Amino acid sequence: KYDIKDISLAPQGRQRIEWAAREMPVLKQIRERFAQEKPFAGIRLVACCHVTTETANLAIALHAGGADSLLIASNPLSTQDDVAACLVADYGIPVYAIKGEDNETYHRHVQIALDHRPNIIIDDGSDVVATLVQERQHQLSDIIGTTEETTTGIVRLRAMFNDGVLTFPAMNVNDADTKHFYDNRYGTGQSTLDGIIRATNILLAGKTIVVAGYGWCGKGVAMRAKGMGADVIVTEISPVPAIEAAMDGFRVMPMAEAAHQGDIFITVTGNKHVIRPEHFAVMKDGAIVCNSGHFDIEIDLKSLKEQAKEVKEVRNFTEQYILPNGKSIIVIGEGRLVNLAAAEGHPSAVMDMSFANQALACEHLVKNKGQLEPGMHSIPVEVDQEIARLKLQAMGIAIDSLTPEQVEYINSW
Amino acid sequence: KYDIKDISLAPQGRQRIEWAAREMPVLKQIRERFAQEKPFAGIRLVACCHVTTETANLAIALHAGGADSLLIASNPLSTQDDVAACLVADYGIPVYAIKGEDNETYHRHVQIALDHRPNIIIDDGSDVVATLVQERQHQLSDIIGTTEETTTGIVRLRAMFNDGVLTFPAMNVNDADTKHFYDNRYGTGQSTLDGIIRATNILLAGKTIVVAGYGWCGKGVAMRAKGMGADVIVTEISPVPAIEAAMDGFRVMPMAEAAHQGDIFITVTGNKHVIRPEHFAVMKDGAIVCNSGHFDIEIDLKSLKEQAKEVKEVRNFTEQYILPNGKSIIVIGEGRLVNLAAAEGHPSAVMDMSFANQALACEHLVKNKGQLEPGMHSIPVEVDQEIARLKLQAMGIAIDSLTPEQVEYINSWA
Amino acid sequence: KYDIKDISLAPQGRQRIEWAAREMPVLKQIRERFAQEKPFAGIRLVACCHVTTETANLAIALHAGGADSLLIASNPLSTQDDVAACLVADYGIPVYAIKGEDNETYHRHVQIALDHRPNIIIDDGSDVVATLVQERQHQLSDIIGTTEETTTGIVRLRAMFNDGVLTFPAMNVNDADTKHFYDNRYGTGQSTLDGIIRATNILLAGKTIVVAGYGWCGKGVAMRAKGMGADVIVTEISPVPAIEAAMDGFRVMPMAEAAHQGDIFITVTGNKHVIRPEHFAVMKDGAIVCNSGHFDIEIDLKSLKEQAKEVKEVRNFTEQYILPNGKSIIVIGEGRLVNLAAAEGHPSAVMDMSFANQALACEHLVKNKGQLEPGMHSIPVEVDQEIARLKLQAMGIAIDSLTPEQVEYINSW
Amino acid sequence: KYDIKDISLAPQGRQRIEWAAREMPVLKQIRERFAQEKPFAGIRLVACCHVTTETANLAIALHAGGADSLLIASNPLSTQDDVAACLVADYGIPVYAIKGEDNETYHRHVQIALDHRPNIIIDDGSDVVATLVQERQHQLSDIIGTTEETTTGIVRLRAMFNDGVLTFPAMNVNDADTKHFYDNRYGTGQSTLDGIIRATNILLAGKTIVVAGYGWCGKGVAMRAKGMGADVIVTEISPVPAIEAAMDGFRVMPMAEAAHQGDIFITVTGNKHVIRPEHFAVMKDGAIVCNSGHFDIEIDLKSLKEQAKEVKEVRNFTEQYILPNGKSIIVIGEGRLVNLAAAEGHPSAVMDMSFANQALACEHLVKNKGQLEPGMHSIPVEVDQEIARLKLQAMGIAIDSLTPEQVEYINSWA
Ligand SMILES: NC(=O)c1ccc[n+]([C@@H]2O[C@H](COP(=O)([O-])OP(=O)(O)OC[C@H]3O[C@@H](n4cnc5c(N)ncnc54)[C@H](O)[C@@H]3O)[C@@H](O)[C@H]2O)c1
Ligand SMILES: NC(=O)c1ccc[n+]([C@@H]2O[C@H](COP(=O)([O-])OP(=O)(O)OC[C@H]3O[C@@H](n4cnc5c(N)ncnc54)[C@H](O)[C@@H]3O)[C@@H](O)[C@H]2O)c1
Ligand SMILES: NC(=O)c1ccc[n+]([C@@H]2O[C@H](COP(=O)([O-])OP(=O)(O)OC[C@H]3O[C@@H](n4cnc5c(N)ncnc54)[C@H](O)[C@@H]3O)[C@@H](O)[C@H]2O)c1
Ligand SMILES: NC(=O)c1ccc[n+]([C@@H]2O[C@H](COP(=O)([O-])OP(=O)(O)OC[C@H]3O[C@@H](n4cnc5c(N)ncnc54)[C@H](O)[C@@H]3O)[C@@H](O)[C@H]2O)c1
Ligand SMILES: Nc1ncnc2c1ncn2[C@@H]1O[C@H](CO)[C@@H](O)[C@H]1O
Ligand SMILES: Nc1ncnc2c1ncn2[C@@H]1O[C@H](CO)[C@@H](O)[C@H]1O
Ligand SMILES: [Cl-]
Ligand SMILES: [Cl-]
Ligand SMILES: [Cl-]
Ligand SMILES: [Cl-]
Repeated sequence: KYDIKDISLAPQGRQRIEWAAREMPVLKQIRERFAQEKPFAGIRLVACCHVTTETANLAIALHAGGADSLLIASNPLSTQDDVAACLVADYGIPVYAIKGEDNETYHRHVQIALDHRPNIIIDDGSDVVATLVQERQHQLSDIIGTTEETTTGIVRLRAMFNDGVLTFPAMNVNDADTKHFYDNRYGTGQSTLDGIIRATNILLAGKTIVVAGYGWCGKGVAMRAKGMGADVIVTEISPVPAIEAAMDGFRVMPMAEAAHQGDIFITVTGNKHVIRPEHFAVMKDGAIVCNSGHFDIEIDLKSLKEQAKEVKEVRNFTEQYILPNGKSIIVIGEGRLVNLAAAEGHPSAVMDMSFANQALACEHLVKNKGQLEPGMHSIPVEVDQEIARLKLQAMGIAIDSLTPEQVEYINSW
Repeated sequence: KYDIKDISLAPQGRQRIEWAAREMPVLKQIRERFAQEKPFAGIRLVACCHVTTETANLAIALHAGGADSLLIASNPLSTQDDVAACLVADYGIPVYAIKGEDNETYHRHVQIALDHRPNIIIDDGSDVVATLVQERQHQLSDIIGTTEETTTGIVRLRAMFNDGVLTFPAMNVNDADTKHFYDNRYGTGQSTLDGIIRATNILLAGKTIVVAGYGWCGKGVAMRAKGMGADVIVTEISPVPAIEAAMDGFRVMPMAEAAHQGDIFITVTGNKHVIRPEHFAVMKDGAIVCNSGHFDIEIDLKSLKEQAKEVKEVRNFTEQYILPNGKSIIVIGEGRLVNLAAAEGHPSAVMDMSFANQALACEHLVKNKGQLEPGMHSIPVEVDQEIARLKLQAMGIAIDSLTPEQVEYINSWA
Repeated sequence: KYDIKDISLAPQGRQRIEWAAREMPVLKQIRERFAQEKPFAGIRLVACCHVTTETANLAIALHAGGADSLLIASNPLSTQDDVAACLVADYGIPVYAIKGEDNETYHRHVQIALDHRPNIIIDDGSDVVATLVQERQHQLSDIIGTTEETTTGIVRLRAMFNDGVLTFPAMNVNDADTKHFYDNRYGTGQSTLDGIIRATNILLAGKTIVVAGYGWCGKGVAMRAKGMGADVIVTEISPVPAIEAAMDGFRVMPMAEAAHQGDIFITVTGNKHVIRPEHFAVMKDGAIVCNSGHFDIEIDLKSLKEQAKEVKEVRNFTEQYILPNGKSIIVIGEGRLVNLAAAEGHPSAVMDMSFANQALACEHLVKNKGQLEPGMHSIPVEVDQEIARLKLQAMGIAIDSLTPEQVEYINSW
Repeated sequence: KYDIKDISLAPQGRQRIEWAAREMPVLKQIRERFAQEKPFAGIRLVACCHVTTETANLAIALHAGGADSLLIASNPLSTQDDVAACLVADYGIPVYAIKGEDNETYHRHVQIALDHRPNIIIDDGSDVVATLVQERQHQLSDIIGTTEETTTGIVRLRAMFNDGVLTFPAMNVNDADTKHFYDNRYGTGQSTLDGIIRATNILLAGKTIVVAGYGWCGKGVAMRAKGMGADVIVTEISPVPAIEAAMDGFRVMPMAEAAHQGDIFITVTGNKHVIRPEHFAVMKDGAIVCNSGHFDIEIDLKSLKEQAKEVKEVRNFTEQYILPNGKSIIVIGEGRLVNLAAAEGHPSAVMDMSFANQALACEHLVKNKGQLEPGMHSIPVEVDQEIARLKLQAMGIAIDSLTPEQVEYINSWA
């Protein structure tokens, strides 16, 4: 039926869900259009997403479109139990997600999710799609297509394609302009610092903050860190973004040099073990480390636990590791996505554009069922452009249009 | 002997208090010296402050110095019930403060605090000091001196002085360099937006944020709103801060003109009725108003309650007022100091210096008992500068010092 | 032989050219490599570029590579006569460019340039390449390939391809990451405000500055304008960049609304008549207008001249137009690229990366002569990436490299 | 009767002077009132200022008020020869100032200015006032009062006062709100980088820029360096501005530590030998040093000239010193105020307020002749605030005013 924490939390989820609806006008139009055209009639669907108020508004949209939906958590700490309760209670959408569930339960929910025999799979981090490929080859005849929300999921699908196992259409939702130009940049920018502050109420001004990676997320995090008064260090593996950060006024250096200097560390690389044992040993006493990439494995907390003589919870979402010399390493959110673990995730304004993309990419998969080459597909430019047009309109912002003479001038050489 | 929500919240309170101390090293050195020298022996003290982790650390330092302290809330919505529980349970420090208490309860706590017969009064907004002078003229022999934490309190103290009723010393803690340069600016800047985001999780980037007042607080709020991607409008009544705001890149305009453009309004003026019905009437459907000045009277909420046909709670610390024509005004924290009502207030890093000023100001009053002129006193320059030196050192920052030749150059004029 | 203003200015050009060489280390290596491999042996070449100290350093690089080079001006006001003098005098490179030459002389230099019968044509704005196609079809057998420096030139080549007349390889230098991520953004950002300040010494802080277009140049100009204390308005025709500007803290609105509010206007669209007659009539008395797109036609100065009763020079590079009601419109640089007309153009740091691209794209054309499809070609990723690596090294900035385990993790799904 | 480079440059000078006036409307209203009331009738006046378009506009306004003025250069490298030509040719105003004059010529102009027997002295750095007090004690009966434009002059005036030799009124123009809040911060911020860029056309983005001193000037320079994409390091000697710089997001450290990291160094401290040989020795090959404090002595260039084996001019206003080990130090403007040596100085928009203070301060001295105590005087609050009001209005910016009810709230304390 469902697997949640407490069903009596539904009136709180419903409240917070509709509050978030106010800045999801684009997804409001698509759900309004879906309820009249029912694109997902007779379609079974799985979403593996962060159980937030925004994700609820997407599920409501696919529900209105006729989909038979089952939501599971993309992360044990991102789940909001009040919205998981409202979804089961007010819409009948089975949800298998409990805040702080153990890893046995996460995979038990994945097994429950695939037994839905989904036609569409919305994924975020590519966990269900990888499990489907590895354990349920017999279920591939059910797949019309899948979607992927986050950069880390797109990298794994690239390895699925190059391994020869991406034998179905996968909509690359994360790489749409209206997705990661905003979500990854502006959303992660604000909400990462939100999580750090809700966890610690630490003053960012006057601290050295080390941002690992200067991609979409890294640019946003460094920008908001600087905006909040911090001295920002950036690390990288690629020369083009490293030059960007330097010309943006940020200090670029190897992580081994930055480990001696940082007060707060924020990983947003998508890569494994970006903060390492040899980095913990030179960190300032009381240095704070956290992660805003999709998986917690950007920080080597395994090694940290073995290097430490004592660990202790000292505030919400905050652990103090004490080393044998008495120095302390602070870890927020157990290394999980700090914006989702220690706060509420992205404001709905950006998830409007993310889940507008998610909604239409699902519509795209069904509308072209049987006509898609296997492998990755981009969001059509017109869809991506129309989302931006609707969002701009909804922000109350008007811009210019070219005149017939301006159009003719572009075409002369 | 106290009046708190629930004393079983003490262990959470203790955990949060210990965390806050990690960025209060100046106050830790002061507390450690007070424990040895006992400057407050035989002194009864009343503190009217926001009952936060940072105030607890101040209370502890006063308690180490031998103070017989009693603590009450400076605002009904800023109280942290776990902090109040911990100070009572772990330290035996009487606390009369309940988060969300009505005004009758607040006024009763002031009377109870005055019944402590304080010798020193630490105030935040000057409620207790005003009530003492207004009602307890027979008690004024107790008073060694008082202190005042915030700008609005300093304004009330000036009006008391000009009335000829400030017949005892009052330490202007707010105006110390190491107080309002950092607390009022960098503290309010971060924690105001913190409160707004904890209340609504709204995206600040792309919103138009109207900041009423461009003093120490207004500069911090606009600074941080701009850092978070917002389009900032500043309103003012004085031309010097108005020009500063323009050359800092912000749009300056009268509030009647900002009223139809703002998505979020934040008042930090210290004045009354900064946002009025004629402003509510033209605001965008769904506009957010909140206040980070000391009192909620910066926004005319009483008129808004009368105009609206409905008010609903729509999120924690968030109310939706629906006007007769159907448009919505959104209020955070019932207009009370939003950083303290919807979040936790300033980070301890800045309260370290503000409350270092409070501790050294109380020591200043006792050591100079019977030697200070009545009226408002600035924090001694030596005290203010030494707080700055200790904080910089604790921040791990090193700077230069003048050579004898450079000192020789300054005193020259030929 | 050449067509310059004054040959006795050579010692001043040589001085300023080598000063600019200090922050052109990447182009230093390529010229050093070219002098040993002589990629342009027996090759005739034309450059139509801004006659600046940086352009001189590029010409020196192609000279060292064996090229028989002839430089002409891309704009009458961008020419620095001291560097035009040093090129003819110290290297023997014929130059036909005179600061403030009339439009008869510009085209007379273009006719002189094509009579060189070039094998390679480096262009900036696509003027010589368009004239070659239109008037010298008989010379197309000489073309191994061409290059294009600026966004406006790429748009014209797109119209040349779509018209069916781009019958040769054209290297798209402008769109390399190391080109327009820096040049167009950071270079135009600083040097546009440099031109405005050298022209007027006006305080930017406290002024409303209107930036037309939020592309690479627009993002840089708005960023530096804000950094200098200005209230920034942005105009656009496309929803995605318009949302970017809003979420960057800038006010986005139609130009017709911004015309009432701006103190300084800066066009960087690449399009025609972005500031119009109906905009001049509502501008504040004393409003300043200038252009940093490639052609002056972004502002309709033709109409401004007819609407005005009087025009008057009031400072260097600065004209005052007085309207019949007495209000004034200030025009800087006659509407030409204000960074080049009123100052010196981009600092050499960015032109290092631009002309490194220019150098190698020319080497690319000859190394693959006869093996290139007709039409536009991008800078090879490896070239673009190697430039960034060399520049980062030369800035003294070190970054990280993935470990073998980090590489293996990326490849698992 | 004057001493200028070339009087044929007057028409260029006149064009630049008229342009500068377009953003000097407060001074234009003052000039227009002076033309009517002639406050300076029968007054001889000496001005020691940077001979710029903005100073010319001030000189014109003084000339309209009837002043018999004589102008000399405050610095050998800040003089604009076309301005000096115009003031002499068009206005008959004696100017003794040549751009790049040696020190003998400078000192001779001071003697010539003192021979004018001034009644009012407008000074910029206090050279003339110091020389008057040191050498012309028999002349002090002439003096109605003097003014001082800049922070270094105020420091010298304080040292004169503490010596007991400041026996006449001296108006502190620098410290007026409408002066150092905008001129020293927003003016120096823009024009310092302007000077650097006009000298070198170097890309500021990605460079490490070391700003010595975080006062009014230092805040502006760091602010604008950061706005232009630079990585900013701040050095200091006092903890209060040091903490501010950190909470503004800058790296604070001793100069010995910044010396090996900076690409560009800018001194705005008012102190002597802020950059020393032990700093030159560890600087990056090719590092830029320059100064925007009043005197060039902030950088120990005399030691650098001794250490270096060669010095070459490599660009306008740009010298390359080559040390014995072959590494280069680059100096802009010979260490003189780089905004004024390599560019044009502050935009007129801010000098409008600074020089409005100069004009109203000279009027203040004359109207109060024989009524002021000797020593340093602040600009009257009424004058300072009225300059701010007029500038805001001229900037087209409108703000709010207090209702009677809000005034009633401020005076209340109950
Ligand atoms: N927490 C959130 O709300 C949220 C939202 C969106 C994306 N994400 C996650 O954030 C991560 C980054 O996504 P993105 O959009 O920024 O990706 P991206 O591809 O645009 O950028 C990642 C950057 O990190 C750099 N990098 C990689 N390995 C590195 C290393 N070892 N050290 C330093 N730099 C390194 C890359 O060169 C690149 O510039 C992904 O895991 C993504 O799923 C999180
Ligand atoms: N919430 C917090 O944690 C916190 C912290 C410190 C102070 N405060 C409070 O914030 C308020 C402001 O303090 P401050 O230090 O900024 O004071 P301030 O004296 O430095 O500046 C206040 C500014 O408001 C302006 N102003 C006054 N009335 C105005 C009006 N009607 N419209 C627009 N502008 C107006 C003044 O001209 C001045 O520039 C006070 O009530 C103070 O007690 C709150
Ligand atoms: N002056 C310089 O030193 C310099 C350097 C590089 C490029 N440029 C020139 O600057 C111009 C812009 O180049 P870019 O790299 O920014 O190009 P771009 O393609 O990256 O961006 C141009 C932007 O302008 C917008 N735009 C187009 N027409 C518009 C209109 N009528 N109103 C408002 N916005 C409009 C487009 O939507 C786009 O976002 C080109 O002409 C280019 O050649 C100048
Ligand atoms: N170039 C211009 O146009 C212009 C304009 C105004 C003032 N000035 C000059 O700029 C200088 C600074 O003026 P201001 O208004 O900023 O003064 P200020 O009093 O506001 O600040 C000077 C700062 O320098 C710091 N400082 C002093 N010695 C130092 C040292 N050895 N190392 C580091 N920091 C040190 C002080 O602690 C202080 O914070 C003065 O010489 C003034 O006359 C120049
Ligand atoms: N965390 C906090 N703890 C105690 N007082 C606070 C806190 N944050 C702000 N304040 C104080 O509250 C006053 C406003 O009433 C300000 O002057 C400020 O110093
Ligand atoms: N454009 C200018 N004209 C005249 N004086 C100037 C100019 N720019 C800066 N100054 C002044 O020079 C002083 C420094 O000697 C500063 O106090 C400042 O007011
Ligand atoms: Cl749609
Ligand atoms: Cl102490
Ligand atoms: Cl190479
Ligand atoms: Cl006046």
